Amino acid sequence: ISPIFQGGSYQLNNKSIDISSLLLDKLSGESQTVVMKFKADKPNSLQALFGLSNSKAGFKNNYFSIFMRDSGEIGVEIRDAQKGINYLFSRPASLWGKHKGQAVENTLVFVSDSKDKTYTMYVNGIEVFSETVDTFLPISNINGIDKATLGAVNREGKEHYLAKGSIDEISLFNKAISDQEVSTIPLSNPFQLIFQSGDSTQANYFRIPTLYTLSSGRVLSSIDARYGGTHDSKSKINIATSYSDDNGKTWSEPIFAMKFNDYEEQLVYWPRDNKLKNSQISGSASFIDSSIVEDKKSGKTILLADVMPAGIGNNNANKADSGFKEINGHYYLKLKKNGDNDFRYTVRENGVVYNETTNKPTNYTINDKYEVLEGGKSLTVEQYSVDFDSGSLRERHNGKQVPMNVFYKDSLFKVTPTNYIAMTTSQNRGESWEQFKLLPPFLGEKHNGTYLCPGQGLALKSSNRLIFATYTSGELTYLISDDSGQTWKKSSASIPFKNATAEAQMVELRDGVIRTFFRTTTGKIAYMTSRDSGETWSKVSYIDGIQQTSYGTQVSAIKYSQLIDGKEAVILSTPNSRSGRKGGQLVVGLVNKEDDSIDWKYHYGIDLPSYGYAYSAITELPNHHIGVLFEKYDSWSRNELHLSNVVQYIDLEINDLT
Ligand SMILES: CC(=O)N[C@@H]1[C@@H](O)[C@@H](F)[C@]2(C(=O)O)O[C@H]1[C@@H]([C@H](O)CO)O2
Repeated sequence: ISPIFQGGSYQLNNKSIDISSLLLDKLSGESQTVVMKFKADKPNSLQALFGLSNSKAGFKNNYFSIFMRDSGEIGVEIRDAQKGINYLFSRPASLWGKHKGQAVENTLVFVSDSKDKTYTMYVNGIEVFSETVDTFLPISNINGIDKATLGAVNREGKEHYLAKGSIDEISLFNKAISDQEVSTIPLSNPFQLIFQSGDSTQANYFRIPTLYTLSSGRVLSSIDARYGGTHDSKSKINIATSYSDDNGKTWSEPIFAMKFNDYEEQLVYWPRDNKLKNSQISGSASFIDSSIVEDKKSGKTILLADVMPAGIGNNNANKADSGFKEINGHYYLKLKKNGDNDFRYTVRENGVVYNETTNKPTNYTINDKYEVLEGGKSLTVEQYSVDFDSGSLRERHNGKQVPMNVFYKDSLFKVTPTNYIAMTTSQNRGESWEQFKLLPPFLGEKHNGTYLCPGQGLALKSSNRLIFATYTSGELTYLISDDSGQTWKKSSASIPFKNATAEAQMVELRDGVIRTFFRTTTGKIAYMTSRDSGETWSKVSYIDGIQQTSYGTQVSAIKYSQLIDGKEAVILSTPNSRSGRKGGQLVVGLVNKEDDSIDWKYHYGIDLPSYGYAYSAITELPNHHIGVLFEKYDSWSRNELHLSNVVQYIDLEINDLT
């Protein structure tokens, strides 16, 4: 179908444009689609892009609007006082503002479907809400509509929600166009998606992106595939990976690096209302916070992540128990059997389940997938699915049997309810991943695991040394391997905050000299330095010139291969804001060879200071461009939970940054 109205190049400069004569007499039937290409790089706090209203005295609550906020939220109002209807649908973090310093043309498609009684909004090719109602209100059927307006809503003769921006194209259709038709509308996106809702992971949500450039030129990414909304563990979360062989232009369909099967992989629309948004999958095992490195000697890619047993997350993990029993300088995974009140078993060499109360081996073994065998025979448990059909979250058996795993709620043998770290490897640069193995405990029997710093590990350029940063109360705990991740030792570095989420990322400034940048509780990013390949560490310093919130955000960091302004360069990615996870920046620092101090010379704003920017990953692509995969929303805010397709990827050149 062709549009009933089509207009373009409207400048919204805090003065509404009347298009009533052009549009109102063309509106007919109860279904409509609005397609709008617009820019707003300096928006007002709250502004309407498009309005249909009754402008008459006494009818201020009879209007339809498409509005946005300077937070990047998009929404509609559909109001008719005579019908007693006041619909307000919206989603935070749905917009782009600027890319490479130029205003972005957002493509908005709003579908008002009378037959299905559903209102659906897409922005930049992403569905941001779809709302079905019992009593449908057609948008041009509001009582006494007499104004069609761009850049405001006329209420009682006055301009409300005045806009700054521009509408480069606007079309309306007297039809609810199909999802397939929507997908054919040309986009002008500054970004691309690597992981997205409906892909092979079947997770509706993603968090904690990583990026790493492999020696072959393949660029690898990992991520938390989060099923139960965007909540951290306890939940169901798998670790997924995807790679690009063409400098980030296209990406492979994701596969899993680490996955559990005690709960079904379900694509679920997690509730965002205040009553239910804290619904949390409570009986599933999960992985969370992954990190990647490449090993030169073996050629293997190595991925670590935290592992959480069923119903466990950082909040309820036993802080006083590693989950391992120490014997002669050997650590063995403890197990508790159905009906016992103690952990009376251990897993020894070749996966043999051993009874500690009698010092006898049992007829149970644990295979390499941490699954339980009896007499070489695989035990199973019944899988769970989740649903909100009852009006609240229900987790219930679904009839499918899956291998019994010691991390599962329903297992005959269960691990200590605490957090662990696991590693897996790939021999084919991320086309497949091995079965994961648990790392041993590093801080003794009676201390829970450290928390892996998501992002990249560090492969020292001049040796086979691999380092993964982790954190715990009062220190960074660097995990060091010189034998392709076969064995690990820790190097502890005290930090002057307790209770910090001290997510740390490292760069090699030069041979054997490592600077680590990390999140703190002070509002400033901190750093420390090693000059002996991670054996020992300096005291902690802080970066001036970048602000974080009190709780802080992950920072990603790389050593750029090329000189900038004749100097060695480090690039940091972080929000720059004292208020929230917003104002994303790449900050370019030039190294002073005299003392290894860094001058933070260039700040590149990823998008508007008010638009969301949280965890991020950065990598130098083989062509010397910079790839950035980042959470484009405030992942701390309790108002921005459970958003789909907000982890996004962009390509930048150094000249863009400087
Ligand atoms: C292991 C783990 O929970 N890791 C978590 C991460 O996956 C994040 F989501 C985050 C966070 O957004 O700050 O950091 C922690 C968590 C919170 O601060 C508790 O540390 O929320």
